[PDB]
Amino acid sequence: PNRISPELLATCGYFMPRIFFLNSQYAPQVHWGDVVAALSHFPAGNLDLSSEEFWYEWMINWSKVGDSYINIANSAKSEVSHVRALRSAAACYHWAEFMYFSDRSRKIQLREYIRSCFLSSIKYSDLLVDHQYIVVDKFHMPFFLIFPKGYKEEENHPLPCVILSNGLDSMTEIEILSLAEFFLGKNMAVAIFDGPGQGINLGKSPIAIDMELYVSSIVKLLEDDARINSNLLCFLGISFGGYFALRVAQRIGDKFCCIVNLSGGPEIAEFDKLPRRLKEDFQFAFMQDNSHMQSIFDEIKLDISLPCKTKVFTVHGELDDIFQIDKVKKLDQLWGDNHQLLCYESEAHVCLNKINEYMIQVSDWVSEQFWLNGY
Amino acid sequence: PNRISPELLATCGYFMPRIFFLNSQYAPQVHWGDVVAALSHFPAGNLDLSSEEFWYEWMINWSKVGDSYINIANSAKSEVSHVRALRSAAACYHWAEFMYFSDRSRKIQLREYIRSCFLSSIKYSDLLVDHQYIVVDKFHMPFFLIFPKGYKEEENHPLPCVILSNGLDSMTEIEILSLAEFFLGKNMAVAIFDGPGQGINLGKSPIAIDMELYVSSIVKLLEDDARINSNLLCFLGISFGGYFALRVAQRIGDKFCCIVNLSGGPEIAEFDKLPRRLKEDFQFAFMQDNSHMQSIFDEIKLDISLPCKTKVFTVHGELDDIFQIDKVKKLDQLWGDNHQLLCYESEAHVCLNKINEYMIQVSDWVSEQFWLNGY
Repeated sequence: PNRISPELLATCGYFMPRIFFLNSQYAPQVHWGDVVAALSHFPAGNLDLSSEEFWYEWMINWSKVGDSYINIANSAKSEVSHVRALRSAAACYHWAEFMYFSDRSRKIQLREYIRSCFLSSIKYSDLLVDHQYIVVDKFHMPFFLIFPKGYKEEENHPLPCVILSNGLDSMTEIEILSLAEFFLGKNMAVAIFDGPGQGINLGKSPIAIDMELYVSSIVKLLEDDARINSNLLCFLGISFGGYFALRVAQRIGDKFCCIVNLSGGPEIAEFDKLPRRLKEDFQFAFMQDNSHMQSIFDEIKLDISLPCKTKVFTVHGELDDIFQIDKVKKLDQLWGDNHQLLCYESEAHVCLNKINEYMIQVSDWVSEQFWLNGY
Repeated sequence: PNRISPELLATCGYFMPRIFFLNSQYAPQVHWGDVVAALSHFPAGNLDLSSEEFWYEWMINWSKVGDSYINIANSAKSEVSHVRALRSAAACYHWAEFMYFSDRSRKIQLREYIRSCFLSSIKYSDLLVDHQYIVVDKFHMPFFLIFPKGYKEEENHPLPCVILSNGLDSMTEIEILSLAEFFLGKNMAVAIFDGPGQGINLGKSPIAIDMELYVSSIVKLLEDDARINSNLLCFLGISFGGYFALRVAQRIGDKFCCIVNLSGGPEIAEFDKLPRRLKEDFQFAFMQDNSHMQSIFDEIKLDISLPCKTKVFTVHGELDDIFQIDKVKKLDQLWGDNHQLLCYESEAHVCLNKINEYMIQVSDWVSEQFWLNGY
């Protein structure tokens, strides 16, 4: 009788709300049965979330479930069945790779699988997806402008647009598309992208600390696009993307009606004491070894005395062990009326037990900021 | 740090794939965080799935999460936020009630909450819902005819239609609407209904063993409806609804191109030895005490020598402890070429670890049967 062991389900408690994430219409999402398929035959005596051996077995077991869905997709008798299977495969391949850093080529291969599933699927979607490369100096940035259900240029005024950034270990068409659906559902356009070291670029180029440079290039594209009202822009970042949201607020905040920070902070906890696989996660994203990472963290740290140039909404957990709440509250106090803090008392990083609730509130808050700017 | 205890998550292993069910667009569905909200403060030393005390605490704790979503719904700043919250509340209230039988009025109240959320929400849906009462003698049967996304009479030929039946403890707009989306996605109409002792009628009227009488009245409505091709009908039943699917196959199978039996069987295991809360579940549905139930089970038992009058697809688990696999395999052998059996080796009742996979296969099989009948 196939089931997950209690020792394993307990061990993975922190990641279960991440793996299930948001109930979505378009974004790939696992079923409970996919988690059972992955973990039912997971080797015993292997329960250390900080161990390389754990995440190797995680990667190969989730890869098997992804493979099974590709086989279903290849044998599917309808386009609707084909796309459902491709979406399930993409979700499985994402959870295979997201905390696996030991084989750079294998991790990149798994993200290529996901992007292939996404690009293949767009054809069958009822949403208009405008996909292109934005050239930022010599960097060719993958970019997706997505319009709401049943959108037509001719029967619409220029739309508000939300730009959403990846965190360190998110995939654009998984977590970020999931968040983006809350804005698509409110008849807003969304802009999702792969900056350096983000999405398909993770393990190819180092993550850019100054991601606001790349966001500036997106803003210029949206200004030029007749379908988008560039006076009704929002920037949302999740996890390390929330750190980028705070940078955007300081540097190019005047371009935005409002900015959403989902559990980003102005500085990261001490690198050497980071729990789980976070050291290897940060190392992989920055393409740097252990010995260089604290120096990067010191460089990352924001000057919070530099003001944010727009309205900011931060969602943060009291028990966040990456972006410590004391630093976020200091920023909230100093940034004053322009910064609103929703703090969940017993929530860890990204408050994922509350994500349905807070994304309802966040999406209505963004709508309200556009309305305040005369939409 | 709010989380579910390992002892509880292990105990509930059987029900976790039921509670998460299918990733749906319209059907209410819980998030992982909803399960945490319900079970994080669940009283310790209370881990008996057969105990009345367990399901009381389950009901009050899930009721709290439902209440929280109604509060979000009442304060929602948009219609899209309002409907998302109503859907989340409905899912929570369903898991509060589905295995709770000790207060008839409270259980009926919770199903009224769900139906109120559903009827309130239809207004905001992009699907055409034709809701009415079908009069069967003196019984007024709640009935929902739902058309595919962007359906218009004038640009469509008469559609195929799938009639879906509840199991003993399902709710029409939760599990059955979830299944129905697989057929709506293939541009088929779906017919979902509350027969005696089903959906909103559970605890009001006893469940009708001869549910095919009520299905006959649906078939007549679909024959009369210009929008439906009554020569392209399917009947699907899940759990005890699958038992009804086998009855429909024997009595009025000629009305159907094909019938789907999701883990129904021709007879039930011995009543006195039923595990978990199944005795109280069957007692509540039939509105009968313990002493009368085995007699009803003896009456329920099908004459498998009576042939099925159409093509039948059964999905069954080898380890099903309600509809034993030996009885299903005997039926498969006797019904011969007209019956196909998909048997999952290590699956319990309804094979819920496989439901995404098998509903892809089932939906394509139904499409194929309509095609064979010249669609």
